[PDB]
Amino acid sequence: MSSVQTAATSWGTVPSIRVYTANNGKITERCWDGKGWYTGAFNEPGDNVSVTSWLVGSAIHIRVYASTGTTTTEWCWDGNGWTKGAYTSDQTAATSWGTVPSIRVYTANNGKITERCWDGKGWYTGAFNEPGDNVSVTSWLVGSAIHIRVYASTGTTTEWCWDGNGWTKGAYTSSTVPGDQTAATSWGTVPSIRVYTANNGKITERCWDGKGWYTGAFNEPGDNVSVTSWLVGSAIHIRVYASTGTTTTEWCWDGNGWTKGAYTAT
Ligand SMILES: CO[C@@H]1O[C@@H](C)[C@@H](O)[C@@H](O)[C@@H]1O
Ligand SMILES: CO[C@@H]1O[C@@H](C)[C@@H](O)[C@@H](O)[C@@H]1O
Ligand SMILES: CO[C@@H]1O[C@@H](C)[C@@H](O)[C@@H](O)[C@@H]1O
Ligand SMILES: CO[C@@H]1O[C@@H](C)[C@@H](O)[C@@H](O)[C@@H]1O
Ligand SMILES: CO[C@@H]1O[C@@H](C)[C@@H](O)[C@@H](O)[C@@H]1O
Ligand SMILES: CO[C@@H]1O[C@@H](C)[C@@H](O)[C@@H](O)[C@@H]1O
Repeated sequence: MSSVQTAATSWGTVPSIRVYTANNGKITERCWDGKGWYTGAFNEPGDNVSVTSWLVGSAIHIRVYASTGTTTTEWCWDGNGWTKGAYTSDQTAATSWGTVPSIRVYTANNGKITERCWDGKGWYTGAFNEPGDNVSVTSWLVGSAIHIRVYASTGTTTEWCWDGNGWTKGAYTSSTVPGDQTAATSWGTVPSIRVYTANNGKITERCWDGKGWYTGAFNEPGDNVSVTSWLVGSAIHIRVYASTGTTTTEWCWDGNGWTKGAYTAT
């Protein structure tokens, strides 16, 4: 493959970060807990990976969706070892909210994106069905109400929007190429959204802050992209993991331009 494929999540304000990399059929994990990157416990087969996580109090819960073929296995971290989850259904994208939690997993397969849903009481097939060869997702809560944005790429990236009772076509536009791969993050209540697109070896960034999409400052090489972000008070921090070949570079936004991070594969 022209590059490894990554997925990233983060929690708290330290923060802790976990980056999962699929390389030649194996997924491994690099970890940050404030004091240097290190190799994590996670090791499972897969050509494709997505991740979501949530806190209950101080306890992290992580779900990693590892795909080989149309067989996607969910791996669970709930404080004591990676365990096999109940998910059944590929390129995937995952999001979660609340503390139950609710999870949504989107799978692009043979040009179609479909959705699997967990609301505490088993997996079911969701209402979402849209064309796409590649999918990314982000979501946010506004009080009790969930908002989901799915970025479906075919031939053009279309944004699909859930805001309480149905999927609607969003205002997102970009300049894309066939085969493009995206990653998305969001923060606050407006919200702000950032969508990163890898198009023929270049990653660019489209931005929403409440009143239209604009082209962001991020511009770095890569065939594959993942992203995570966290707030410290009102200040956003973003980490973008850009891969070309087996080289993954972390790019950092901490309020004052994009800078190179300490991330290594080691
Ligand atoms: C303490 O263990 C580390 O952190 C956990 C939350 C997991 O990411 C695990 O794979 C890693 O080795
Ligand atoms: C309690 O069940 C476990 O956690 C849920 C949040 C889901 O990830 C499910 O597939 C997994 O088996
Ligand atoms: C209530 O409907 C379910 O949850 C929503 C948040 C969406 O994920 C929808 O596609 C799904 O069927
Ligand atoms: C209000 O506008 C809708 O929600 C925003 C958060 C964006 O996702 C935008 O593209 C979409 O049309
Ligand atoms: C104000 O600048 C915009 O927002 C920042 C949080 C970054 O996403 C940057 O690339 C973008 O152009
Ligand atoms: C302070 O260190 C910077 O931020 C951390 C949260 C990590 O993303 C690290 O790789 C980066 O160099």
